[PDB]
Amino acid sequence: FDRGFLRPFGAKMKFLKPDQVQKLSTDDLITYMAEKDKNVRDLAIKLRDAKQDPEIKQTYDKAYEKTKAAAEKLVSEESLTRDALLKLTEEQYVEKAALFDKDVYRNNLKRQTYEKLLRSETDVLYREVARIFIAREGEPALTAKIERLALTLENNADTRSKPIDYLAIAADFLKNQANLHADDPELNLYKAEIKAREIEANRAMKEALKGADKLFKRN
Amino acid sequence: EFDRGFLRPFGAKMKFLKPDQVQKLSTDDLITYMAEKDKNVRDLAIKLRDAKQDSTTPEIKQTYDKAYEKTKAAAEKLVSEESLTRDALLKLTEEQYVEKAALFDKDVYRNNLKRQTYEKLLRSETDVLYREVARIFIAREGEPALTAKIERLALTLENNADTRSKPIDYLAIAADFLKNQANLHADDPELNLYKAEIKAREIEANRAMKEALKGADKLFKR
Repeated sequence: FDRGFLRPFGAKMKFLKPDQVQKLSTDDLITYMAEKDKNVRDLAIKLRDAKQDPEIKQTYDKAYEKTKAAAEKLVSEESLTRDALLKLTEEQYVEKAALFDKDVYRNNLKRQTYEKLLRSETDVLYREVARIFIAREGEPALTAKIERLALTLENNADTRSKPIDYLAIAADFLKNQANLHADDPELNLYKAEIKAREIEANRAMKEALKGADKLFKRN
Repeated sequence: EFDRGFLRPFGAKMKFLKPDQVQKLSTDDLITYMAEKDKNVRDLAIKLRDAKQDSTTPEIKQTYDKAYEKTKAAAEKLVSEESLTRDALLKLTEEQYVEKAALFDKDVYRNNLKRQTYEKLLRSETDVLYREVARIFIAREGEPALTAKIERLALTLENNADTRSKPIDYLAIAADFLKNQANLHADDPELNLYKAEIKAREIEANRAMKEALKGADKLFKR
């Protein structure tokens, strides 16, 4: 099997400070960013698949330039200035620092993992409660509660905050129902499990930001 | 308003009684008592409520009485003096014993629920994390390399099948792959984080199961 710039499975990652990465060859840079950034990994795959393949001789060079530009953009001196760094969101700042620091990468990964699991768990758990709600109160009663809650979340939403998704609605329904029925161990265990991943993801995000500001010193 | 035939409203506080007290309940009170604890009696009470709605026509009533008897028998079977003897209870598996005790003890019910919840989430989590690792494995080593590793692991687990007790599941193989890969590549924080998360739920579910068994033994005195 041929992996064009992708390292083997479970290979220990190599971390360098932004200035050191800027000194790498384009082939050493692509390998570097491919193991840390999913977009550069995806682009390196499309480059590998088209590497082996006249009119296609140029589609390979078009693919190589797309990977080279994407990899260079993540270390571009323009994006590493304190002004350009201050322009970034907390998530963007952490995701950038994760490219150059072992501990930032690990904590950003922990955050992303816990957020993935929170979405997954929220779904599974909402659907469990949905079955019980439908059995005890009927489908029209549930659809009405969700419609109402979705509308309150929409009306009380800040133009600045993230849009309302299934995760926000389901997670709120689960928390609200738990709070309205304190004597339900099932509902309350579900709320506990949601709050658990939430705490985990936030703790990881703050520790990722701590390391980010230690690396960049955005002030 | 909506009609719930013997099912209690959503979020209603559960009532727990010792077997002897439950044996003294009326059939209507017994059905309500069991439907909030046992899924089979709940399902049967639903089918029984659907049959009552059709009658409210004399040949349809026949299927309603057949449904009422099925529920009555299922509810009574869970409290039969025959199933509550020390010998009949010792014939049950640890899971069956705990599931029976969960009908009469608040704390057993809660710990059995915790176990069932953690097991539900472990399945869900195993799929999410496997799929993440599967993507990375395919990207770095190819699909034939992954299919081969899974076939090999499934075969080793089949070779040592007697151990598992629960069947060789598509999600049991995934969980093993995730743990084995993290162990083979100790310097992979991603693989090792996914191993940690799976082991966590396993510990959670087992801790709940042992505490549920502790209570079950306290109630039934095995």
